[PDB]
Amino acid sequence: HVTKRFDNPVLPFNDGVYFASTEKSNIIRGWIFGTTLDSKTQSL
Repeated sequence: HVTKRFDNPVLPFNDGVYFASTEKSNIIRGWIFGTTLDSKTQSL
C-alpha cells in the first residue's frame, strides 16, 4: 500500500517458468495463461 504498488503486467512464458511467492495473508489469487487474452484464442 504505502505507492499502492499494483504490480501485475503481462510477462512471457518461454519454456517453463519458476514462480516464487512470499505471503502472509493469502493475497495472490491465481494465474492466467494464453496468447492474446481476448477470447479470439483459447486461454486457461
